[PDB]
Amino acid sequence: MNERFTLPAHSPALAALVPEFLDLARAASGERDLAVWENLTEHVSLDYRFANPPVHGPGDWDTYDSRFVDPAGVEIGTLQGTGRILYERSSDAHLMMYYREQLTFPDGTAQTAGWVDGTAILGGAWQRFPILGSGGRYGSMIGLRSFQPTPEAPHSLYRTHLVLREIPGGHGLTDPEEIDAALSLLGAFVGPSVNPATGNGRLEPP
Amino acid sequence: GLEVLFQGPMNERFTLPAHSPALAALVPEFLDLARDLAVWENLTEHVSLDYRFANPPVHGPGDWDTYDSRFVDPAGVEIGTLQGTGRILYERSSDAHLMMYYREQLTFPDGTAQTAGWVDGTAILGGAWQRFPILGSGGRYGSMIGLRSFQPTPEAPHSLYRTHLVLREIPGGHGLTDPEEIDAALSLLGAFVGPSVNPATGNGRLEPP
Ligand SMILES: [Br-]
Ligand SMILES: [Br-]
Ligand SMILES: [Br-]
Ligand SMILES: [Br-]
Repeated sequence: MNERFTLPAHSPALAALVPEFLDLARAASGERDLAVWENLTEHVSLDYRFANPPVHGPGDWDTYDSRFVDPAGVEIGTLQGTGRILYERSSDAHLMMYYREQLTFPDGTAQTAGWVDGTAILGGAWQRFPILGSGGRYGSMIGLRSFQPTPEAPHSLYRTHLVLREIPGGHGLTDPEEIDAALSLLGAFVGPSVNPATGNGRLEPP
Repeated sequence: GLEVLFQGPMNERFTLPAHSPALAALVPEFLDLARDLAVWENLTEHVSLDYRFANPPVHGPGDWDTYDSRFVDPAGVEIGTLQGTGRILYERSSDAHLMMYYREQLTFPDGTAQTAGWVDGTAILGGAWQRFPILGSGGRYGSMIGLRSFQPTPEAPHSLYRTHLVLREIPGGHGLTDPEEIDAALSLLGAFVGPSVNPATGNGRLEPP
């Protein structure tokens, strides 16, 4: 309806996520089911593949398994992830990587995706991915995964938070295209710029 | 505190940028556009494409372009112009489609606007509609958001597009000035209209396809 302004049927379901996500930022300081796992130690086992070694660059990819351990030493959950180094930004040649992760808790599942700036994370910045719950008590939830690689061991130990909270009637997304759209919508708030304007009005490979 | 929505270490577990509420404000507005309002339906978009390859003959990552467009209404009046640029960046893991990122600057007699967003190169081929969010940048359009929708014409898919432009004022405006906020806004609205940047492959391995 309206060739002029055709938005997909799922648009209201995506839009509903945005006030919930901002409300989570204010409620995540202290009704709904709220899962907060603060100050986790994330033990990562990383398997990196090089396209054209010994240089990190486009075509590199990795898989990883994470165990999430709370300060009391208890495993609260696991994660399986995969990332691909995709391109260098036209503006400053930063390596842009995309990740997809599957989280497993004792009583359910959730997933993330998002962009990482290669330069930023080597400097010790926080990385943040939006979470959509996919099963168990998490299925009706949205949230945020925040990790910082420890300066001691930046590829094996991370400091990590996981925050998820129920939204009324749930996010209602099951189709992988809607889920991906939801993860991009929320990722806009927390993710790096994919390709800033260069100034010369040209997106040249650097 | 200056960069974040709620300052202090108690908010390290859920840190959003300070501009998050302005970004959120755009979503209801964007959804409302369907139903000061500038509309241009059934424009003929005359496109002068300048297309480069990196490993001809094959279409792949490193291919890029610049294009100049003229927007001509049905009566034959030039109502504005556009300068665009695009890059083929990678092949999706799932189905190997060529993912491209574009950035465009729109010039009208009475102001300016900008777009950015993803294109599935392997879907423009099928003559599907392409949609980019618009943010006003100056003059009449400075306070507006909108949508650019174009389809290459069958008889001339390299040089003539059928094009719609909708821009509408938000009261007090969108209140984005800095490239970081502009890019995030284009990315937030782009989630509704752009292609999936890398669908889950099923085998849990974003391996190069
Ligand atoms: Br390490
Ligand atoms: Br540019
Ligand atoms: Br405190
Ligand atoms: Br995957």
